[PDB]
Amino acid sequence: WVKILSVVGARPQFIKAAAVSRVLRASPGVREVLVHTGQHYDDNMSQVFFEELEIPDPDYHLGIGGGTHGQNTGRMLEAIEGVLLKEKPDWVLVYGNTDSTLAGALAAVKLHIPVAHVEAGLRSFNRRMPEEINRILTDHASDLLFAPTETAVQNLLREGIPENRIHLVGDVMYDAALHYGAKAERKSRILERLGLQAKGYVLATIHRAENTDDQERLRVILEALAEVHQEVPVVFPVHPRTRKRAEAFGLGSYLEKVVALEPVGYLDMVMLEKNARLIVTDSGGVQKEAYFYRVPCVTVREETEWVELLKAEWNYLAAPQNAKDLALTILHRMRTKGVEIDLYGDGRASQKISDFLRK
Amino acid sequence: MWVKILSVVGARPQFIKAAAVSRVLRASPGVREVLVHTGQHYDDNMSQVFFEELEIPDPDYHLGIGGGTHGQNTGRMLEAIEGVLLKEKPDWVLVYGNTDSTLAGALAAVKLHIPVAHVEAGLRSFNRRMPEEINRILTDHASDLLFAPTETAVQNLLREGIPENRIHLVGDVMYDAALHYGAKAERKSRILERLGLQAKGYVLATIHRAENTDDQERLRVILEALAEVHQEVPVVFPVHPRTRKRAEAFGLGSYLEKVVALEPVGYLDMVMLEKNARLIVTDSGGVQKEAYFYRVPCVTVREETEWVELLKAEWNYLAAPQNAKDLALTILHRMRTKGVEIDLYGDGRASQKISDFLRKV
Ligand SMILES: [Cl-]
Ligand code: NA
Repeated sequence: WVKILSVVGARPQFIKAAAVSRVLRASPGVREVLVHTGQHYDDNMSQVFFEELEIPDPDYHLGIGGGTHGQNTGRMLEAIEGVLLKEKPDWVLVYGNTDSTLAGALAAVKLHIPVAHVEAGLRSFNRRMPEEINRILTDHASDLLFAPTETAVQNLLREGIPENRIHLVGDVMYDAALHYGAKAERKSRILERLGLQAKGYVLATIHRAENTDDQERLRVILEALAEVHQEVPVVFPVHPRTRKRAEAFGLGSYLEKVVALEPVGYLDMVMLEKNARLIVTDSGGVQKEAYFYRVPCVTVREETEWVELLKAEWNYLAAPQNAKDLALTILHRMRTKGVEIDLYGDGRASQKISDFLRK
Repeated sequence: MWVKILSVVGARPQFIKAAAVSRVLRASPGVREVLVHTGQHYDDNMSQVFFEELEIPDPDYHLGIGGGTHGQNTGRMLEAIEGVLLKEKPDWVLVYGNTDSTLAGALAAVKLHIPVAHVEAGLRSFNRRMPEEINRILTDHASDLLFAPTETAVQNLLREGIPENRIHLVGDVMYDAALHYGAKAERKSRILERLGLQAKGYVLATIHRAENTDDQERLRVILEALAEVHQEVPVVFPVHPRTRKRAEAFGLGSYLEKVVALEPVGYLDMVMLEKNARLIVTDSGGVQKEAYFYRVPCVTVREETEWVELLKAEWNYLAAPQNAKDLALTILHRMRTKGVEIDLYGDGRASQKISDFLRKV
């Protein structure tokens, strides 16, 4: 009764598509096609990703990437269009806001194949921010806009997109975090290995240039974390670049003052996030995950894209100026929680999307 | 110091718009220009006549792309245009009209953070399945500056959240061009002498579209009507040899005998005939605009036009070809009408206004 073709580029997009698929594959009368724009990866770490996160095997890998925006986008546009002319789907789903997303939407729309944009209406309002142009043009190219927030809805209305193409469904990444959260609790040994209890540690990740490329900020961070560790163990899966910078700056020994690890796989990282007493991070994605698992977050930046998390008191900016102050900030936010309300849907965004598709 | 302004063009109407802008840019200190054509160089006779008569410069680049699907053409043009932008490093990219070339140019530039100005911004049919509608929308939302032809286009842009400070009402550079080529036609074209015609002593017909040329009922209505008009006032009908044979085939060749049926004429000869006609009968959107520019009443043999403003100012009139008697009467009646004396598409100096805005910023 309906053929639904998903275009995905980067890993976040596979995760969103997998969540939607978990609903679509339960729907009798839906045929699904998964088009990956990039290459297959045979490496062990990659195979584990697809397997442990239950990602469907793509029907296509177009192999495109490594070039400029114009080469990657233009080749994807032609190649995706080739697939659409063979598969003739009733719907094309595009996800996130990369060049793959835009290429998928532009390929479909000129063939008059209805396009639905999963994660529509996000705006930085900075036309030069990486994904801002992709966000705007994907949204204006699409037939259905699945917004994660009311702010995104309003963003879309403001640009003259009509209300009847806009549907507030929430963030499928919340759905995915609940699914992987349950699976981690079943499968992950990371807390057993480290000898840690649920709610008995702080998780830290640091990888942004603003922190890792400044000798002074990185010293402040690492010293602050070493001080926090004395009170509550600090688990710090250190990004390899962060490690490299620490070592070059002569800051290596501080990592010996916390539980410093090599990066861990996805399910192990979910297990650490959901069971942390608090998360300290400069990652935008990790800030959202903290909220999804109702774990207080301290963001070691002077700003964040997710102001809604600050307003809801789940997240808290802590610029790394002084090690004592940062440590004390973290220790204090450890005993806070934010507003128990939903910012990004109820974890069932996937069913709401499917409902508008299976019509 | 100076600005490098690179123009992307992909269809003949874009060449005309860019040349009009360029006639101003090249007289203005502090500008270097680069012209990129997405398609091929041609050496047939009619193409050479296009470039020579309409004063179109040979592009600095011909990307040689065309003839494929939307995805093929657009995707290849996007990569190929970007290549040129990385070499030329312009300060501004200008894109024109609303074709796949336009969009490819805008998208190539915007991801390099090269300012884009869209000439002919804000047009909307409000039907996202009309040919160029997605192109219009996406080009508009990709652009840094929007050069709107009408107040309507300005409102369309504001209604999609584009702020007033990026929208400039300049008019339609096609009007500038029509005045340029009109003056040139009056200096150079001898077509009226050649035909023994007097200015305002004839009707011009041009029938281009398949909905008409390929349906024997509609084509008969048109040619039967014209042959009727011809008994009161000469009808000049430059007919493509295709459309001529299509008419011979449907059995209508005696009608082409009655009127002054011609082989295709050159561009300036057509301009000369248009501007000096008592009335123009056409199914071409472009000709409908030229009729208005030259203040010649127009009758459009279709059930619709996009250019509704011409209908509402009474310069144009829809007469779908269902009834030869009534079509002939409509022509005879409308050839003694005029529209409302109003400028719909600017003052004929849209090019100067674009140039002034670009050179300022
Ligand atoms: Cl993504
Ligand atoms: Na609640």
